[PDB]
Amino acid sequence: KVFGRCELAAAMKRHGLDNYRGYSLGNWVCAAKFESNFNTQATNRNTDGSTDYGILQINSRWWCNDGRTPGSRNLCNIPCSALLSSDITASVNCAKKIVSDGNGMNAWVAWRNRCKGTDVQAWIRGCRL
Ligand SMILES: [Cl-]
Ligand SMILES: [Cl-]
Ligand code: NA
Repeated sequence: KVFGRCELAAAMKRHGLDNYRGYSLGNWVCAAKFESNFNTQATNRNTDGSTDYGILQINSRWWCNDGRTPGSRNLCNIPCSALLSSDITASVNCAKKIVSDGNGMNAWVAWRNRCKGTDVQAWIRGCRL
């Protein structure tokens, strides 16, 4: 599923991401835009052989099982395929764990490089939230 901007903002808000660990909704929307372009089916193979899955490009090294990332963990206790669903519940539940891991949203390199310090509120401009 390719979400609309305000559509994804509303889903993230409903799932309690708005100001989760002090990160405003625009941070989460910006992160999803540059990780997946709002596409739930996005996948990216990393150099280390792990894969990034779903709207927030959650990685198989620590967070989900794809059965092909040797020495990996499954800390969100989900198949990585669950992160590709049109329903973002699993992606959000797992992102809440990731962002609690101690580095906040710096865990998303695309958030650090493209969202951090910017006018993230622009990402929810115009939305009926
Ligand atoms: Cl957009
Ligand atoms: Cl594990
Ligand atoms: Na894994």
